[PDB]
Amino acid sequence: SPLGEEMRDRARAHVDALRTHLAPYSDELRQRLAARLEALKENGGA
Repeated sequence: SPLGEEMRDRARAHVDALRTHLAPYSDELRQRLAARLEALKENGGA
């Protein structure tokens, strides 16, 4: 994938199809990701 932006367009509307599945998934995993993200930055015992 050095530069191929032809195929992306093929599957551009299919990405719409894809969201419809994971409609109810957005707000379930993120606070779980907000624990390791803690290690990276700060906030949590200096």
